[PDB]
Amino acid sequence: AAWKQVPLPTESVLFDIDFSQKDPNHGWLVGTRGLVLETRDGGETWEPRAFNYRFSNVSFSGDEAWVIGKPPVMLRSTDGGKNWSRILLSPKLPGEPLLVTALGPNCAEMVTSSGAIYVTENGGINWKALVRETIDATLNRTISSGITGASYFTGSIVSVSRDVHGNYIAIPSRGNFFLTWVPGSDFWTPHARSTSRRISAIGFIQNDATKGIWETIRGGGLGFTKPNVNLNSTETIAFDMVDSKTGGYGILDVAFQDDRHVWAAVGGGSMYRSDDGGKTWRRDPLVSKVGANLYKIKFFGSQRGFVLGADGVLLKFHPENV
Repeated sequence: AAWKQVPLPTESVLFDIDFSQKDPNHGWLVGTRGLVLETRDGGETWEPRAFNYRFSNVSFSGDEAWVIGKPPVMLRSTDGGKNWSRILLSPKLPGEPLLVTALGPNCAEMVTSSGAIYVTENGGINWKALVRETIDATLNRTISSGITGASYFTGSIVSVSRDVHGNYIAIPSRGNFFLTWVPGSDFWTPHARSTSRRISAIGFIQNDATKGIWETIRGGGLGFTKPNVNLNSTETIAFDMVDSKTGGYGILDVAFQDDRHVWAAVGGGSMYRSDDGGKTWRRDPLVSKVGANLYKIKFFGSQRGFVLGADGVLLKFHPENV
């Protein structure tokens, strides 16, 4: 039994979990309706805590942690969690905070619904922007069959993740294409999708763009790219499509434990598995419960893993059993 559920005292839906670098068993998890829980035994026991909003993510560097939420709210602690400090955000910052990533002492990068990317180096006081050009400024500049032919661009992005070398990947609200940003470039680079249908989710293979990109198509599609893709090249990135075997249910997130073992969360409350890269897929029947929803998978090395779901469902990864 390779996953198994950690019970908790809340009915809120879990959104993110991260662990301190100084004590790798010390970690925090965030959710809806002001949900914040603390761990010091590696995600086996949790106890509620306070600094109420929807908390989107948490991110550690050293012992410094950053949290953001909706409506726009940010907090950090440099104590592992002893004491947290509110951080005011500007109304001319476009969109609302979508992804924070802890970079080091007093350093963090924020990505907003608008696609804007900001770094602070003084613990939240100042935010210097990283991307000169807004996405719709570049979308008004593309000829590669982006949204500018099919749909009009609702100006927000979805499913944004950061690479191990600081590359970003994201998707427009309506899935018509996807977007990437590598450090130093003045704009996101838009890429045409490889499907009939539209894209639902996207990310990097074990958090490294040098191993490729995965995508989830609506109605259960799934594909991966060859390693070493130039995310600045406008020459359409080709995905190799795979038979997810999910039925009509859509994939919600994909996560690699290593090169060969892959896991996926599916709309039916199910959990799918691959042990040959992402090439052939199975549906793990002893971990899938119907009713409870599964939204997100996150590994911390190949021997720590969690799955976050609605109604306070959290599953902890058990390498004994794969």
